[PDB]
Amino acid sequence: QPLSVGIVGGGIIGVILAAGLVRRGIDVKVFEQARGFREIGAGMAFTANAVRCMEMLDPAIVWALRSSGADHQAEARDYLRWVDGYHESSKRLYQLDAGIRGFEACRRDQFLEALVKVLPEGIVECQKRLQKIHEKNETEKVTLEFADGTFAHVDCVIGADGIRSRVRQHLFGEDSPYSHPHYSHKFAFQGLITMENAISALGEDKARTLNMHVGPNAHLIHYPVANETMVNIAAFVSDPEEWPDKLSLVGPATREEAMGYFANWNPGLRAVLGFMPENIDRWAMFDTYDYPAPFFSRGKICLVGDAAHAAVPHHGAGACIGIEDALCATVLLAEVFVSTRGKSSIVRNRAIAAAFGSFNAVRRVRAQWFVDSSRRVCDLYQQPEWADPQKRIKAENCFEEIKDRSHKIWHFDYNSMLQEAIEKYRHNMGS
Amino acid sequence: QPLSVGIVGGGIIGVILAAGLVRRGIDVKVFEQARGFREIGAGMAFTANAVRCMEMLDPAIVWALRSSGAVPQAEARDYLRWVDGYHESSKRLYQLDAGIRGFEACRRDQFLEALVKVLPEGIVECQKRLQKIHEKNETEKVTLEFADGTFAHVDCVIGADGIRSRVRQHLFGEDSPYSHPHYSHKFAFQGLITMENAISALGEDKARTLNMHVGPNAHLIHYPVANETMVNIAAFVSDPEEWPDKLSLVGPATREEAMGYFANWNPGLRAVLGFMPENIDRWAMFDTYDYPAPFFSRGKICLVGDAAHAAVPHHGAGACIGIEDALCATVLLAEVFVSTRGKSSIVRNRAIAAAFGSFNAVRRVRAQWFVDSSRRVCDLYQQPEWADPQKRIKAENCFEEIKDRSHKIWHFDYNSMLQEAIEKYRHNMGS
Ligand SMILES: Cc1cc2nc3c(=O)[nH]c(=O)nc-3n(C[C@H](O)[C@H](O)[C@H](O)COP(=O)(O)OP(=O)(O)OC[C@H]3O[C@@H](n4cnc5c(N)ncnc54)[C@H](O)[C@@H]3O)c2cc1C
Ligand SMILES: Cc1cc2nc3c(=O)[nH]c(=O)nc-3n(C[C@H](O)[C@H](O)[C@H](O)COP(=O)(O)OP(=O)(O)OC[C@H]3O[C@@H](n4cnc5c(N)ncnc54)[C@H](O)[C@@H]3O)c2cc1C
Ligand SMILES: [Cl-]
Ligand SMILES: [Cl-]
Repeated sequence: QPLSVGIVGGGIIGVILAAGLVRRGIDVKVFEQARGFREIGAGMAFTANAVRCMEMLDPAIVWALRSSGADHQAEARDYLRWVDGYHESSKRLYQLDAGIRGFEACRRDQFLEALVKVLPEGIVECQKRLQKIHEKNETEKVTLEFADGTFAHVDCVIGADGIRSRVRQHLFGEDSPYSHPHYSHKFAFQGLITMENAISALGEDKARTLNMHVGPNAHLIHYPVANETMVNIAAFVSDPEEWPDKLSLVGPATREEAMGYFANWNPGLRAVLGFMPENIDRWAMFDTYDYPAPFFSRGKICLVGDAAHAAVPHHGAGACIGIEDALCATVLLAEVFVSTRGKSSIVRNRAIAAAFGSFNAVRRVRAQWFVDSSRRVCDLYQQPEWADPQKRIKAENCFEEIKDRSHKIWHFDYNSMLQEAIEKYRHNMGS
Repeated sequence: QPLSVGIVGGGIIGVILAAGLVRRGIDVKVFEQARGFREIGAGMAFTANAVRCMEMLDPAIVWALRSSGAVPQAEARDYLRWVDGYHESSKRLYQLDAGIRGFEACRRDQFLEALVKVLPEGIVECQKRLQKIHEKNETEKVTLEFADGTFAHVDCVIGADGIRSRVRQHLFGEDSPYSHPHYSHKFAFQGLITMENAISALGEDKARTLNMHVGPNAHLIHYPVANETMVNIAAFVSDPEEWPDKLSLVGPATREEAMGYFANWNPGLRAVLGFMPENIDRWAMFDTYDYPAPFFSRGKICLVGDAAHAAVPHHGAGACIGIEDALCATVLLAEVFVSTRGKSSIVRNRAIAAAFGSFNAVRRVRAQWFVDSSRRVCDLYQQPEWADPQKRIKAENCFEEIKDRSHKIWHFDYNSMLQEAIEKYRHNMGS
């Protein structure tokens, strides 16, 4: 009597989770609203920790990540670097070693395509936009109603459907602010420049490495791309007014609008913004900071990834946090599956809820700390004090807070998470 | 071009290894001398620690195992029990709690079958009995010559070919005694009886549990099989004689032969043997104890499983040791593959040699410890002093050591082993 999971959302997280459930023999379907791939071209990076979590899910996920990424002498180490972006000094401020393969990078859309090829045929159903969830009794199945009029029936449901998750709206009600993300009152300009232009502006050292330029109420990050032939610029600025409601979270923008937010900043940084194309993009930064979930699960329904805890991206690890969710959910459902072989329907369904109950108990604190921490480190990158020449030593003490908060993300003990998860599941079963 | 690995031997360790390596993108071939009747219908059991290693090699390995056993209101803990076999007292002497699914049991032939279905097509080559190995410069492929006159060319070679390993003889020499196992001067009778007989003879509590009966110079172990409808008997006895040269290691025997080794034992136990069939098998027990490998590896050849370290089966975990081998070799070769990806053929082949070097450094002590330990616990099960009631405190005092040695096996820290093996690989490359 096999265990059927309906995953709503075929993004990175829903697909990584599907891979882990299917390699363990659980019947999975992924319902994806789109009709093919998306996020076509962007870089993403995973901590060495998240990569090990991927490997426990199915080692093939890690082959997929490396298939989708990028001479003699030694092996390179991975460094976060911060640079002073306001003053003319533009002095190197801090640096953090993450180690050999401390981060592993890939093209999102090509990683996700590699992932889908790892799953059996028939796992992913496209053009299934979940509209309504119907919950009957715990011993009965959960019905998913899609916008095309088809239904589907599954023993349990997982929301992997992103920052605007419909599973979240079902749990907390389509009219709750808890069901929607909200503006962080910051937005970002993104564009590319040639590697030649980046060296003029910054020097060769700075142009061929990831650097965050800090400053008052704004900050700018760049790193090389396309075999070091170009450099990506992402520049983050403060917005006082509400993000217009019903207004799209992307939209075109102009090089010169970017430049106006950095006019008082040092000259290498301004030359970089000027080297961008005339037309570039503006991305609002939303998250679940203001109305975080009261619970990641209830009954036979569970939230994972951005659906549970969308973050602003100032740690560059939001998916990693979702990869832990997917490990923890995959391990619990295998324990449900082995530990209820041959028991009655009543027993199998209370196991499912008991496990989801443990998932929430185990994940919600780290996940919702990470959402807070993302806003926090962004604050520290944009302190007004960076501009005060009397306060650039109070301001330069944030780097210990960044190291500790970084390390707390990178050195997650996922094995103790899995051990505590199994204990809480047994506990929750009167065992 | 991917790293290629020729595994000699399609037993449980060689096929587990292959699964772990292909799931990571390494191009594998398994060469098995046998036609494809494969394993015996006997049963084996795996510690929860070995099962976690299985998961990390490939989660479908554990699925192959749980689907290759039977199906078991609260959850059953796994206990090992020792009883006095030599007096009619039949007193329960000791008990080790191994926890929920502390062991996971299967049928060997059903597992190896499931495992091979997991593998991609085109991996296991049957009727390929290795005869010679031709090594050349580190930078060249290794040539495997088979008895059908055919050849194969692999970047590196693993010996998964068992207690009579041919890869072992190439390393140490056909006429070296390090190339061969040797007799442990004990052998086992094996056969089945009904649960009805077993209850009638031992009583229901013992008949339906695993118990070991200790006594002088022999011991007996029984456990339910075939979904508690029968009981398997394994009776071990001592043999002062040598085992005849090239006499086969299995042989037919009689319930009456086995009964005479236990004539002085307690009644219920002699009744168990009387209930066996009239014809039963006699299993000689050889190991690598007298002449243990001086090294598991050399150049681009590496031994694993029973080839490296076969043992007498008195911890019932010798294939667990092999799965650790398999995980360590798999994690190392995966590290060779990512870290030498776009480098010269010299670096890649040196990296293999450095990985096989690390394997030997981190595995040999624990596995040669285990071989010795297997003989040692048998000597404690078979103390002459079990016979003398005045020496009872001394005899029973043995179980602390059994506890220590069992916990050393079951609590293996495979995460530190792997980190140790990665550090040693990097040190061996010159870093
Ligand atoms: C600029 C930026 C840079 C980032 N860089 C990194 C990084 O380097 N490393 C890292 O770890 N994280 C990074 N993150 C965070 C990371 O991208 C996200 O955490 C990750 O995409 C979340 O995965 P997901 O599957 O939960 O959500 P999504 O990617 O949003 O997938 C949700 C899926 O569900 C579908 N869907 C939505 N609604 C429905 C519905 N009703 N019915 C059916 N399907 C539905 C959607 O089409 C989509 O396929 C970054 C984020 C941003 C914004
Ligand atoms: C009675 C008994 C009970 C046991 N119970 C347990 C248990 O409960 N739990 C546990 O973990 N372990 C147990 N063990 C130990 C376990 O069975 C062994 O450790 C394990 O079988 C070794 O696996 P392997 O793949 O290295 O060797 P093998 O299983 O011996 O496979 C070796 C393969 O290589 C093939 N081969 C040999 N030579 C060549 C050649 N030249 N060319 C090509 N192929 C070749 C062979 O035909 C064979 O298929 C038990 C052992 C015994 C005797
Ligand atoms: Cl992020
Ligand atoms: Cl054994």
